[PDB]
Amino acid sequence: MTGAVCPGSFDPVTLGHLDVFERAAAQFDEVIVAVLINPNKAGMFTVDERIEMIRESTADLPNLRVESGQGLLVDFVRERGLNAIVKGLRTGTDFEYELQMAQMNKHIAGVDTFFVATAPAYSFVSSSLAKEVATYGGDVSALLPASVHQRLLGKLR
Amino acid sequence: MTGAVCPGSFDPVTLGHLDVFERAAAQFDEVIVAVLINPNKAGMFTVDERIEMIRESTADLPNLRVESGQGLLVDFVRERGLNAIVKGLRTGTDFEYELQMAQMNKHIAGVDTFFVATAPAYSFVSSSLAKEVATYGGDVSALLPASVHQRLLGKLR
Amino acid sequence: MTGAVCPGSFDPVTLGHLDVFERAAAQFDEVIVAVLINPAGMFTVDERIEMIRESTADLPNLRVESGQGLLVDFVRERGLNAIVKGLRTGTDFEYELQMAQMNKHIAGVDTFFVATAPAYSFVSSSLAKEVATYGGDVSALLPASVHQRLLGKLR
Amino acid sequence: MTGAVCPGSFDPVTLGHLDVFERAAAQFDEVIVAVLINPNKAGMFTVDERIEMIRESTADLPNLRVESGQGLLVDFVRERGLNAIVKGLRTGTDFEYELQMAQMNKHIAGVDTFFVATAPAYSFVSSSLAKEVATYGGDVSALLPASVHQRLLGKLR
Amino acid sequence: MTGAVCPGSFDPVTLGHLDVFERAAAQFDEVIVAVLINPAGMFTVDERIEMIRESTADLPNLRVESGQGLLVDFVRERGLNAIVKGLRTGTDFEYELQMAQMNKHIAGVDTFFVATAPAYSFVSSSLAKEVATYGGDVSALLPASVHQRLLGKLR
Amino acid sequence: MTGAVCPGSFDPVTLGHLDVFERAAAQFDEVIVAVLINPNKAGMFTVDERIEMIRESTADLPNLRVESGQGLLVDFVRERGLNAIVKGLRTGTDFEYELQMAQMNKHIAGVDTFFVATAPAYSFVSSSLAKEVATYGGDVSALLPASVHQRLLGKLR
Ligand SMILES: N#Cc1c(N)cccc1-c1cn(CCC(=O)O)c2ccccc12
Ligand SMILES: N#Cc1c(N)cccc1-c1cn(CCC(=O)O)c2ccccc12
Ligand SMILES: N#Cc1c(N)cccc1-c1cn(CCC(=O)O)c2ccccc12
Ligand SMILES: N#Cc1c(N)cccc1-c1cn(CCC(=O)O)c2ccccc12
Ligand SMILES: N#Cc1c(N)cccc1-c1cn(CCC(=O)O)c2ccccc12
Ligand SMILES: N#Cc1c(N)cccc1-c1cn(CCC(=O)O)c2ccccc12
Repeated sequence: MTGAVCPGSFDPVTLGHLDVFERAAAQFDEVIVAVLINPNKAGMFTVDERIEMIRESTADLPNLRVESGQGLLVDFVRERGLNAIVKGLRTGTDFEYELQMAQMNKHIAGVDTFFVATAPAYSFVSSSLAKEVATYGGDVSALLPASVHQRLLGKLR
Repeated sequence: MTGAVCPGSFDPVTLGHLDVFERAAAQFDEVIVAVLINPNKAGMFTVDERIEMIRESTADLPNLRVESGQGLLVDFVRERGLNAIVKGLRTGTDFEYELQMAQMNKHIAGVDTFFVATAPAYSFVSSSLAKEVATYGGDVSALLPASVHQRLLGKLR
Repeated sequence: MTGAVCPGSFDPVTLGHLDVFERAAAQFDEVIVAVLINPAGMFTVDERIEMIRESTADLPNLRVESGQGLLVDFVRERGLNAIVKGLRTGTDFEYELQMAQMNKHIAGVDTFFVATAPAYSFVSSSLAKEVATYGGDVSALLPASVHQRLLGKLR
Repeated sequence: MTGAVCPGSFDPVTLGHLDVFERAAAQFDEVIVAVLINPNKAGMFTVDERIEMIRESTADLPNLRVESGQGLLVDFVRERGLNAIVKGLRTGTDFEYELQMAQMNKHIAGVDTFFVATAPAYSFVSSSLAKEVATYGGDVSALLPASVHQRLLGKLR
Repeated sequence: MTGAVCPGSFDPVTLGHLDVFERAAAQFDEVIVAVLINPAGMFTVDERIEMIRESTADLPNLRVESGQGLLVDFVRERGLNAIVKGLRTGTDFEYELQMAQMNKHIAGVDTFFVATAPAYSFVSSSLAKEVATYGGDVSALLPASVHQRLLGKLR
Repeated sequence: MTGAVCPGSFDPVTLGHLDVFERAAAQFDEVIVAVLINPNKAGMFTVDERIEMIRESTADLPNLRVESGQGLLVDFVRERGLNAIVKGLRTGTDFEYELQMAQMNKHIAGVDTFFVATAPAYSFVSSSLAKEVATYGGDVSALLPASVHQRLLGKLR
């Protein structure tokens, strides 16, 4: 039984995220996408909206499921019988930040972290920049799943 | 079912390598350590020596095996019915270099790459620096497995 | 007719910015400095524009405008499709590469970068204001005009 | 004669900080740990608490003392007749940021800065990440000196 | 009359290089690609020049020359004082920043950088030759012309 | 008795190096510049020529001396009763490389390493790029001490 948790805000999920989901699900028996609820910074979409968008985008991934996440990530992972985190990286600076989190998580709970490199096409894509561009009328449709873009237009009106 | 190839020169294997082997073996059903040889440049250790040093320090990992090869890594991977590479990284610069290799490998063969962050204790450990230090009589005993240190001193004398 | 937009907050413009303006102006027929209305800084947009105008008088082919909304819209609505910006660090490059690739994707607008002059490697609007606030001498890092205005803003 | 100031928020002091204090004290005749306070943003610990935690874990360093301050660091340094700052770095990004600060400080006041590389064991340790992990109940006991860990748990409760 | 020199070994030219050539040509009146005679590669300087010429036919304001000696001399002896180059990584930026600052110091020649297209982030002449040598398909990373020539060089 | 060894090829010494020498000598009781002899890569200047150029450039630094260095650096340091290395850094990548060497040197011998950031004016200066530029007729006179530039012109004819 191999498996990993894929944590993030996914506010909203982008094609960069989806590519990582697919690639994780291709190699692990089970993937759990954890949608992290931050009571301090409530973004654009509610946690349930985010989960709904990820489920529509990952309909063809039967070994991937989506749940809301709260509290300490390594607790979330271990309570579900798993011992691994998986995440995508775009830049060296991403790696620096995530290496520090990864080493902390392994230190405090023995949970390991696996990274994959971004697909070239999505190296500049992020939820925050996509939202910003869309807010000022820019076309981010090629960067988001179809379901997401429609929902995004709805929020902006 | 799940499986990954862990590639390198391993000339010689270090504790940093072994940590990554152990962590990969804990997460994939099988791991193949691929000792990749350039047939036109010998290292310090012969291929048989490299493999023996790895085997002697991985005896407790039942789902790990060690094989040598040359040429395209993605051919080594695919001929074994696998589709994943696993590698450790120490720095953001390592990430930039390995990201380019991973994106090339996925492009030409559809093979994916998973990275793990170095254990903190081994952030400064490399085969090349260990050999250089040992060449001038520095004590690298704590950085190498027992199967390696004295063999190394033997080469140097 | 070649041209480029040089975007930033410029709060206030420093000698580092000015060096980039001069270097852009030397290579493009037309340069527009876009002062980004980002509505919480020290100077008003109009104050920033004036300070830039004062220190770029020797550059005949440069003008200064306030900017709001999508930068790529600002650029294209003025008939251009190049952005020019200075970089100090590889980290700056990473951040700016993402914006550059986004801007090219959504609008076909390209971005050209120049490396900082060695002398201005440590100069930023934020650090200059911070040091000046606690009484440090930043006169050698700002246009003579800007330096007087900064003193006034603090008193 | 020789002396340096080691500046920071130390909110709270970690083992990574203490390692740098010890290493600085071994190389300069005197070291002053400067607890720098922003009078408009409180941290987790009061200045007196911060200083007490540092003192309790530096009792074996006879040439180290601890003082608080605010405003320009170079004024703190020069008013004590010193001309050097000493700081630890974990990453190349830390270096880029601290290089800009060091060059500014030498420009405005002629004060120089000396950097040391983190101990490998503490590469992932920061006050902020330790507080964040502890807030959600993660075990950070091995990352903080005895003078700190339980005081921290006390704040969080 | 604006212009820039785009220097490199181009052994061989890739789609990553070509993208930069096209983007430079769109913003400067004149672009000169300088093929650096570095006298040990795969193609001769003349072969490299021809391959570049073949794939830049649609760019009226671009020409290709061999280059030797100081780049800043090459640039200034042709009446220009700008270099243009592409970057993939922050590490590229660090390396190139040092050359750029050196070149500005010794000769007053400026350097403009552009960010790689996302699609070509992993593309280099060296990696393309290496993969092709061991039998990998790099046809999507090279100009159609160049790709045929590379196959020939290996057989 | 504070002190440090400043190691390098110094082939030839540049104003970037000299700035670091001056700043080290301003803070340590004793500085020893170690001119590293590499039997594999013999550069432009002999070790004795390099030592001579450094001595002329550091004539006003009475607590700095210059010696040839061979073999393991931490042995060189410790045999002279010192326990510290000092070096200058220009970029984050410099820091990455040197952090690894620094951690190795502290691991194998307990010798510490202190870094300073380059002066802004010399951030692009290196011996190798200076030699290359000068070789093809470029003016590197503002980047080198006077004595060095004269000697450099001599070698190029
Ligand atoms: N966007 C994006 C992206 C991309 N374009 C390419 C590669 C990875 C990602 C990625 C970013 N994050 C963090 C953002 C968040 O937490 O919502 C992830 C979290 C988990 C898995 C993947 C990602
Ligand atoms: N040494 C080291 C090391 C470390 N200390 C920490 C983290 C990863 C590694 C590591 C380096 N390589 C390069 C190949 C080679 O060295 O021969 C790997 C290949 C596979 C798995 C791990 C590593
Ligand atoms: N300060 C500084 C600086 C420097 N010292 C050297 C090189 C470039 C710059 C630079 C920074 N920014 C962003 C800050 C802002 O948005 O105002 C620029 C925006 C446009 C052009 C140049 C810069
Ligand atoms: N934590 C940590 C740490 C570490 N684990 C390793 C290396 C240096 C440090 C370190 C961070 N800071 C920032 C200031 C602060 O945190 O309050 C310093 C200030 C002075 C000396 C050392 C450090
Ligand atoms: N390959 C590649 C590439 C890419 N895929 C994306 C962006 C830039 C480049 C690029 C690399 N170099 C240096 C290699 C050489 O000297 O031949 C350039 C020189 C000039 C212009 C562009 C490049
Ligand atoms: N050149 C240069 C330089 C600069 N411009 C600014 C800051 C530091 C240096 C510097 C480089 N190295 C390594 C090169 C060598 O070993 O010869 C040093 C070794 C010791 C002390 C300083 C340096």
